[PDB]
Amino acid sequence: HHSGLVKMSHPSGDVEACMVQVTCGSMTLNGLWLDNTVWCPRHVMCPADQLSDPNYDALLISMTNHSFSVQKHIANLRVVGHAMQGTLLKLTVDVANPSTPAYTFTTVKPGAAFSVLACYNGRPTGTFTVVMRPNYTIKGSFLCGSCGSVGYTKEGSVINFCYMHQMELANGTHTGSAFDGTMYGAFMDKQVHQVQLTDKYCSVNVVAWLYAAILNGCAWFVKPNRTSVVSFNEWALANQFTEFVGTQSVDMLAVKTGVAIEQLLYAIQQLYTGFQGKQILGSTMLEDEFTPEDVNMQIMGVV
Amino acid sequence: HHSGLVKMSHPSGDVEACMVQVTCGSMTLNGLWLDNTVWCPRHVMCPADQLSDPNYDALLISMTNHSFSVQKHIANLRVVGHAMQGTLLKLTVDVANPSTPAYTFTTVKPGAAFSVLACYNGRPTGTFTVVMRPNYTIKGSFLCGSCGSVGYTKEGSVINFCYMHQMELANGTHTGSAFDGTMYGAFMDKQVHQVQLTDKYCSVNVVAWLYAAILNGCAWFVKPNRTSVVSFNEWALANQFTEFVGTQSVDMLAVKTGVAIEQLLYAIQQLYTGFQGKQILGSTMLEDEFTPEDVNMQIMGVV
Repeated sequence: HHSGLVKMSHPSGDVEACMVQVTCGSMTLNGLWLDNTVWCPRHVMCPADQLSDPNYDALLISMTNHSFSVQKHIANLRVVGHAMQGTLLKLTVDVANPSTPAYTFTTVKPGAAFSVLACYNGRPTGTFTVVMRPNYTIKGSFLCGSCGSVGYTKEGSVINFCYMHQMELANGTHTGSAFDGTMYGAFMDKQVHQVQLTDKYCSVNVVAWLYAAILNGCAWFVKPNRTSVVSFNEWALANQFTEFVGTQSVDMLAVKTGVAIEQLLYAIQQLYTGFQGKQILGSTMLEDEFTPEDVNMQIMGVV
Repeated sequence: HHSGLVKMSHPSGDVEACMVQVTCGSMTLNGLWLDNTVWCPRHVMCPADQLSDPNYDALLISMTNHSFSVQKHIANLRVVGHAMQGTLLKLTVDVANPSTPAYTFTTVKPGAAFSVLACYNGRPTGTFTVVMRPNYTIKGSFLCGSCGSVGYTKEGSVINFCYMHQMELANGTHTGSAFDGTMYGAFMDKQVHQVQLTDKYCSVNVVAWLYAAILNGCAWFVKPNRTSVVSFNEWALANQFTEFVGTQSVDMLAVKTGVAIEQLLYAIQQLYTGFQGKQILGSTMLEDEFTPEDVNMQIMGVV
């Protein structure tokens, strides 16, 4: 039986119309064009043999407006101002993007899902959805030249930009910047080995998945036994789970299914030790890549 | 270690600009507007209490051009001709879609991947990628009002439309039409319980996944033992696997990794009996949702 759950992305058209190519010297990557501003990773300024431990403040001083070439592929956009904010550049260009959507900047939290538009040379090439991991990486799909690819969520017609791609870590995961220029997590935009926090199971998303299973008639793991949020969270800290924080979206799943959160918190504690040969929605391990919102939207049609 | 593999869709913007709402009586679903033609499922003609065993030929005769209301949401499009081709309608409208992309119609084969633009009331709402299963269903995410949602592949700038959504089967999977109006598989567009062929593991995609694992340093399952294609295919028929047919994309993975297809065919035969507590790219079961092309593109950057 298929759960009706897929990795679903927002339609990407609004964001495709904002993607540009930025070139500075022998470096080329993607930028995001909104109003009269082009956002891009600051390491576009950096020569290759300096990518490890660059001095970006000196690089910035060395640049003029004419150092930066911005091209749209579907136009040259003339740069008329340049600034550095954290790990991003803010380039001011003479033409406002006539396809600028309604947008905000936001910061995405661990366990939360967002859509990524993967781009190369200013050209959108694919889209996918990821969850921000508890160690502030994402399990994405990015190659050389993908920096400046953007992540976003959507509420209504409004695009909430939350991620600009910067780097691949040694374990194959990825990280980037928020649009205030901070990197997610404790990462720096330098090509040096960095410590990676350990990842954890996102407990709220495992709960959501267990509810999706119940909504598909799969409930063998539901017992009357219960674990308090407080008790579960103490356990979580000792077993590489995030602490659980309920939301209105989780509450809706509890109401529709008639199964209490605390019953599924107990179930997780038991399922963690093992599935004993049974499966849940085709899986023999806990799944934390689907959010309560995904389950409410894709299975129940609920906002 | 993360494989660098995600469920990747094409950017959807070209296709979003082709989506419309079609209404006929008290039925509303999505249509695809290309040139002067709007394609949509023929059951838009059907009243609710006739959805099981409708007589579409009579319904068609009963309709005039004015029976059909086509609306774009981002315009009313006046219908000036109507025809039925298999399980689709072809509506001719007075205005050619000025955003019509370069396109073809094609039929997608089992194991092959395509992108879906899920739409409601003519409004694109999400995108995801699926593989056509060996029993001509897809494991999608579709609700009431999603019919007329389209699937497609892309080569260059050319969009190859391959799927228009029609129905959900009892096991939660989905099926639809090709744009010649045939349903995939042996399904009919009637709301009656229908037999479903049994599904099978897509052997070529499991091979691709095993190569992805090797490309990520995970090769404990590779032995010098080998199984011929011919021998494997006899086995496959007895164990709910598709018969394996190699391609240039699989050959490229063999060359890059230095592991022969026949070594991985042997591995599959053994791994099918069990993983014995080991994992492959985080999984304890065979994965057939990634194609040789996905692996070549996402991991190696190869066309």
